[PDB]
Amino acid sequence: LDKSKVINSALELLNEVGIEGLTTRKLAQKLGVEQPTLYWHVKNKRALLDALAIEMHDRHQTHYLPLEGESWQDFLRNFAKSMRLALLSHRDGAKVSLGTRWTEQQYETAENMLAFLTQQGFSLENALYATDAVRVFTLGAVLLDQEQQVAKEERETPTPDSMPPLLRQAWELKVHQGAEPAFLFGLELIIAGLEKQLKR
Amino acid sequence: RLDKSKVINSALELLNEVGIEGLTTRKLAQKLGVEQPTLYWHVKNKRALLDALAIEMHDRHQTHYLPLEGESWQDFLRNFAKSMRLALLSHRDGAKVSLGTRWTEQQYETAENMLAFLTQQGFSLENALYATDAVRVFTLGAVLLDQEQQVAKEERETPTPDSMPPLLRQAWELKVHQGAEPAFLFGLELIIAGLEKQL
Repeated sequence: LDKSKVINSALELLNEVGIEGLTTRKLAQKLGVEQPTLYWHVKNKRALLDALAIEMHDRHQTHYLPLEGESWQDFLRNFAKSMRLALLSHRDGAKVSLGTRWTEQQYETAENMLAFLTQQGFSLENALYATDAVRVFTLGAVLLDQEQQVAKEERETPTPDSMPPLLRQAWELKVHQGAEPAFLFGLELIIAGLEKQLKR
Repeated sequence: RLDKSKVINSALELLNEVGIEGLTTRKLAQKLGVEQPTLYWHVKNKRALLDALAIEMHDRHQTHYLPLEGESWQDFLRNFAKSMRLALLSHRDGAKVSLGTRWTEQQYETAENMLAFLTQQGFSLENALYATDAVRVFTLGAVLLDQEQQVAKEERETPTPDSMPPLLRQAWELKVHQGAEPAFLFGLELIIAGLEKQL
């Protein structure tokens, strides 16, 4: 039993039962091993969630650092876009990420992210709030997305015809578009707000 | 007899006691001293209860869906965001409850006037829709994040601040001492500012 086997098995389990269903007990049972053997790999549900989130961001290369020559705008754009995929990678992927924080091992990454932004002329405070603005919007979009998927299968489906015109057009927009353009537009609002902030 | 009014008040109280994961129509029946069939009429299942809960929450905290006479659209969206946030914070797991809702038919008039108001300011319907959704998901995400992080720190060892590098240390300091509101108001302002440019 190696860590990577635990995590891969845990991710399949997350798909099977979702975040609320997930327990070390079930992961032990899935792995075909005893409780105490698993414990050294993951001591409790929280550690299990932490490791799952590390794996998802790692596997889908969430873009925490700028590439050479990348503007700060493109950087934030790619942080959001890649984080979005990573969270979408798995059932309740956003809920699993929601509670994480930088590990010690990622402190250098975390510091480079802030240094990069402060080198553009942002104060530290603004660089933080910029980072969180994008994280929060991205977590929120996908939490909204993943929850509505589930809520849809649990209530009457609404009639287009009962809806007033502007509401009905907005319903239509979303089926014409899917979720991607709404997310891109929100993301641009933040960048453009950030651009004004950076002038001041 | 059981009126819908008591069902939802009891439900709001139960939500505070056991949170969203412990909420079931069964426990709600039990708390009311009624059988599951008697409750069925008011609330068919868990989803309908969550939906009835979110409407009530946003109603009693007077979430700002409609403009005050003369209010700019910037202020409208600011009051929408802030008031929404108020309602989510006023109830245990309020944002989780709110997360999976949509407009009901009773709210269609509100919902339509909201879009009508934004289009009269010169936003296309498309932009009006995305504007509101942007504000809504940013708000939901800000509260859900902040809640989850406090729960999480309880379930984890506590990191030594001094083991953090400088800039990250300062970011942590700002967060612990300022609370959650400044990040929220800052992100809200980036969105308004982005929306100004679009128009």
